[PDB]
Order: sequence, then structure tokens, then C-alpha cells
Amino acid sequence: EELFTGVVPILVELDGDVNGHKFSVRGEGEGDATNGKLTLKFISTTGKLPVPWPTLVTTLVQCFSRYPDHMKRHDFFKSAMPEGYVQERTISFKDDGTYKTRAEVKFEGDTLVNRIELKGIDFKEDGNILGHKLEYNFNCHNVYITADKQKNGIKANFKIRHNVEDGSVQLADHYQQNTPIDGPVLLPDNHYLSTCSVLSKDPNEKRDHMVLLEFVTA
Repeated sequence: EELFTGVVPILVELDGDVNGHKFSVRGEGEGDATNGKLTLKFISTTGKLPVPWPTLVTTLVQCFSRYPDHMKRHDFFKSAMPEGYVQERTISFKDDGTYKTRAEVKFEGDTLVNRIELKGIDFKEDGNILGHKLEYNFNCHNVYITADKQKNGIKANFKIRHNVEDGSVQLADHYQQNTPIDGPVLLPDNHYLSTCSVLSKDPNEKRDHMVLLEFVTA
């Protein structure tokens, strides 16, 4: 279950629907679990995204978190591998609409894959999300996990904060549940994850794209 030494390959596939605007993202990159570093590039295979890239970051692989030597046993994410887990989130933008996401995260071959459905409903076509009024950045957030023994897995809740192009700040409340898809697996006690992100572009890629680096530690 420790497939997580060395540079592991990542594929991410998301299919979205925000207010009927449909889009599709594919991303490929590397994950270094031992250092908790993710390096990825994402592309829109459906022309310019209806929504801002930063609001997709949390949706677009927490098994690659760096888990300390001391607490290495409260790592649900690798523990359910490679059957995978189901990660479900409800992301509720304050004063705007909400995303539903169901994702299966598991191994095909040597490769870690994250397959996402995202349904977005109730968005203003003129607020910060559908109106593309959000800056292209991403701060550091700490994701508060807890054991959900009633499904054998994880519940997190956390607030993401998107800087808005007008000095205001847009709130995105995340609720998250993770279940293990199959035998017994680990049940963390009560820890959180410190995640920081660098968002950037590739001067060569023409399609809607986000290049992304990330460090995650437990």
C-alpha cells in the first residue's frame, strides 16, 4: 500500500456543468508523496473555461500529502489504496451558486487517477464565478479532517477564499466526505492538512490552461 515512493504519475479528468455551461478538463503531472509535492498541468478540452481556474483547484489528490514519520498511521488516503476512495464535496460560494463533485481517486496501472463529476447550479452569470471576476492566485489553507466512522472514512470542512478583482473576497465553503470504495482501511483520528499552491502559466500552451505546483503536509 506504499506505492507512494518516487515520482508517481498523475492523470486528472473532470467533466463539469455550471448553469448548463459545459466544460472538460484533463491534467497530467507528477506526484512526490515523500516530499508531498504535486506538479501538474491542466487543459480545457472544450474552449475557454466558463469558470475561473482557482475555483477548480480544490476539485482538481490528497493521497500525495506529506505525512510525518510520527503520525504516518492516520493517513486514510494511501490506506485505501489502490481500490481508491470516493471523494464527494459540496462547495458553496457565499452569495452565489454551488458545485457538487463526486470523484473516484484510485490507481490505473502505475498511475494515480482522479475522475471528477462536477455539477454547478444557481450561479449568477454576472457574479465573481461565471463573470470571471476572480484573481489568478491561491493562498494557503488548512483542511480540517475528522474520522467518519459511520462510513469508515473522512469528513473535512474548510473555507477557501478567492481574491476578487475588486478588492473584495469571495467565500467558498467546502464540505467533504471520503469513503474507501475492498477491505478494512485506516481511520485518522483528528488532523489537518496544510496546503499551499503556486498558480502559473505555460507561455507555449494556447488552450485554457493552469499550471500548478503544490505542497501539502500533515
